[PDB]
Amino acid sequence: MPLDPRVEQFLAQMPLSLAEARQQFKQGALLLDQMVPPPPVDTEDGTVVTTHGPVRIRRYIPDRLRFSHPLVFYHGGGFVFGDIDTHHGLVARLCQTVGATVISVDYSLAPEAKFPVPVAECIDVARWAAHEAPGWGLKPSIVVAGDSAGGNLAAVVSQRAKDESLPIAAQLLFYPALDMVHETPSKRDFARGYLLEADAMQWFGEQYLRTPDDVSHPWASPALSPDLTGLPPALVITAEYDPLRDEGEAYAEALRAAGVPTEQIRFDGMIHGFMTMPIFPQMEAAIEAVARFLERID
Ligand SMILES: COC(=O)c1ccccc1C(=O)OC
Repeated sequence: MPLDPRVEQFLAQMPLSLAEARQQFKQGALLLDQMVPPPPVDTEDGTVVTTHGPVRIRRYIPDRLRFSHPLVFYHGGGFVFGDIDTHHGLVARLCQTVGATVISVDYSLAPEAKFPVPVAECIDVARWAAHEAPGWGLKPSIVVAGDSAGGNLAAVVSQRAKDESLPIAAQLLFYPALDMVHETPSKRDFARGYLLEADAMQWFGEQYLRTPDDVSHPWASPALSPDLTGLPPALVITAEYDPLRDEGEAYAEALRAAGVPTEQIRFDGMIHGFMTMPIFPQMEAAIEAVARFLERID
């Protein structure tokens, strides 16, 4: 299907120390939010005590509460970039459109923290949210969610949830990274020129992983896990022109065949990252998909 016209324009108009690279990523996110301002939303900043230290969070409170579980959201950025501010545009809209309380998580970034530290942190935050939920008037079971590297974390938390005695009602994976071992067709076909590139992915792995062997660890590559039975209901959103497309869709098929209630949606014409790029109407369409999916959980 042709590249979406606005996407095509965005790519055509695209033109460092670690600190500078992080600031650049932050500046781009700011520019997009200036172009398409987020909805106003009540928020509260907090800090959760994890097994690897304090992790800042931001709780988003909907104008009108309509969903009975808290959402715990883990931002993307290759494990190296991003924060609660870079993903505010997405989270504010998830909050208000779903009518859900959302916990956005500022997990520890690489290379300063290495695999599997943020996985541990993300579990600890999920556990905290489950314990708080009754006092917010909610069910203790949580929904985990994330984009890209954040979708990785969400998928891994979900695979660990039973073992960690963590009640999870659903998982929302937005163009996740799931298999660091295998090349897929999309990974070859869209390797360069679609925002998320091959070289960047390599560099992200070099920052996050301890050694090259970690690629086969199931907490890095959750698509490798042989037993997906009994995992939480899954919404897997992919972009057509994304190197990570094929691994995301393959995992959705594997979940489905393992009896996990699964919705798999490819947004045609789109690229990696589109759900934090509000210049594209498909971002809000995908958020509507989330709301529709979550309507069916209870
Ligand atoms: C070396 O750290 C890890 O990879 C790890 C961490 C906790 C539990 C298990 C493991 C493991 O699989 O290898 C020891």
